[PDB]
Amino acid sequence: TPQICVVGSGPAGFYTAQHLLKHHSRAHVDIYEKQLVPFGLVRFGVAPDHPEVKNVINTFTQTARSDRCAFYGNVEVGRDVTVQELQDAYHAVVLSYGAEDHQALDIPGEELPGVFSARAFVGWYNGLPENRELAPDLSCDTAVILGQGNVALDVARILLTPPDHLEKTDITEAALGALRQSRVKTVWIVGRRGPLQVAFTIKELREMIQLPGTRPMLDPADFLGLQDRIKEAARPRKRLMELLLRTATEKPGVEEAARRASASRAWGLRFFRSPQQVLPSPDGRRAAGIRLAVTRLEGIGEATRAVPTGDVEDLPCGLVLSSIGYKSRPIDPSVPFDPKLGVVPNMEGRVVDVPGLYCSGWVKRGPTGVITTTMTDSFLTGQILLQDLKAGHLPSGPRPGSAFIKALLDSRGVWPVSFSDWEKLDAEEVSRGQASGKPREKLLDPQEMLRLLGH
Ligand SMILES: Cc1cc2nc3c(=O)[nH]c(=O)nc-3n(C[C@H](O)[C@H](O)[C@H](O)COP(=O)(O)OP(=O)(O)OC[C@H]3O[C@@H](n4cnc5c(N)ncnc54)[C@H](O)[C@@H]3O)c2cc1C
Repeated sequence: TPQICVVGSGPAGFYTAQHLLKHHSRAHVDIYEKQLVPFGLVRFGVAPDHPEVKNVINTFTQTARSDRCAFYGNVEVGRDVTVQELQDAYHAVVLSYGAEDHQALDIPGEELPGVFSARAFVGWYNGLPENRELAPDLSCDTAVILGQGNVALDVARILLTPPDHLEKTDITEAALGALRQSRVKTVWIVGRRGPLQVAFTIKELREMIQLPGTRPMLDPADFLGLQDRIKEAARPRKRLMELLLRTATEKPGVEEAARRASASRAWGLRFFRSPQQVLPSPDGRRAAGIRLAVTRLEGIGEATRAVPTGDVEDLPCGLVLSSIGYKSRPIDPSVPFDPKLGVVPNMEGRVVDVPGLYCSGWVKRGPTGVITTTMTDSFLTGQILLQDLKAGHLPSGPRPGSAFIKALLDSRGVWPVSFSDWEKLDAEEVSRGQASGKPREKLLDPQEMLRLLGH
């Protein structure tokens, strides 16, 4: 009876667990999680208006209810239980704890109220306990997001969607309340490179273009000669560039021109601009603008770099959201860590110089992957682990698994949240969504959750 442990209950932990249970008929898998609830960024990252994306929770829930899987929420690995303790208790340990640190802008003015990481703003509207009191001031009329990826689009979309259109989503009642009173009518998504370097994907881009009550603001000048540089582009990429190109350059028909004219909100793309400094309001109490350095591109293809021209532009705004990069956090002394890449050094999932220690997901490969990428990558780790297990490369015979860890946790006063405990909270959240017509009404207060989890 192989004993395997997984650290983190996001997509990487769950898909690694699913692979192990599917391919090994006897292995037992325990999933440890620091939050009181499972699912990671599927719950706290994926937007409320993208419920379809969250459906992977149904297969995760089937794995968690299986006889050979157990969940241990409210257990912070590296604090409540050490990695060495897990290594001593299990035949293999898989680190799947994501990339929790958001990269700071590292620019003057970043401290001004009104400046936030995009992921923290997302955590706020998604009920992540640590961002519950983010209290973003939406009394300004314009928001600026730095970085042209899908997270940027999610924030822009949430800020500009007519609030009534979010009523039947699982967005928090607290954030929806704040959104109804928001004065934000304009959102700029700024990148230091050009149109060909955007990181957004087409579903999300089209959602933005077609968002009811809004109009797109694209400068045709930024797209000069694009059709020409995309003729040898990969299909998906070319399709995305053609959609941008049409939006920027095609004169709309009568009906669309009218719809755009009557739109009270707008969003746009700004290119070749790098964040230099956040400007304060006259009394220094809040952000009043962003000073950007004009850039120009050098290099060819993927090696293109933005270099400063010397010119600067001041763009007025009351909200500045940074949406560019994340790094893993060091978790424990027994685990090697690469501070530059912000990952646990590894070779195809095997942690460098640590027999029996593996990694999957963002902590394995960096934060570039989407859920599907995370899923296949976790299957790669799962294969290497199972082959190592089958080969007799991990400890022989007995390993106590949770029997040993629970004896430690019992003595430390740590009471883990089981999957059945989570089902209790899940049922409560879903029932609370019944009156308001939502999928659920997330509990935000950790203490109230502990009561509702049976603790
Ligand atoms: C804002 C945002 C929006 C996104 N939207 C989409 C989308 O629409 N579609 C899509 O496909 N992908 C989306 N993604 C990408 C998707 O979130 C990632 O691909 C995927 O969640 C990475 O999985 P993971 O398991 O590595 O990490 P995570 O999902 O972060 O999960 C890591 C888990 O480990 C837990 N953990 C951390 N530290 C510890 C510890 N010390 N002990 C125990 N447990 C710990 C965390 O609490 C968490 O539950 C989004 C990401 C972000 C940030």
